[PDB]
Amino acid sequence: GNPETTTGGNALKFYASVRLDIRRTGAVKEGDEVVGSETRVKVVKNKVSPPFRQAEFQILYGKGIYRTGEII
DNA sequence: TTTTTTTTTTTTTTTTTTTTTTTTTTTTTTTTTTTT
Repeated sequence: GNPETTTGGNALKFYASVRLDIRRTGAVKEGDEVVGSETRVKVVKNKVSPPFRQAEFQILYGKGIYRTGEII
């Protein structure tokens, strides 16, 4: 299976109406220096719509999440 | 024959019903082969 396991007991995954799984895949670079990181959010549970609808996006330091980058 | 008159005091306990929680990695090992 998957060795990784969250902390804080397992009384929270029953009540949690929706659980995300955020991971950092790559880093965005302006030539040589890094400005942001490539995040990959995966919905591992959901009580309001089908689960496992993993969605990827890029977040820039200071400027926040890159809404425009993913809209295009 | 007539002719009623006045209450007094507490004694005793009886029985338990129910579980609720995980949490943490740890470690490298060993070369092979001259070619003209």
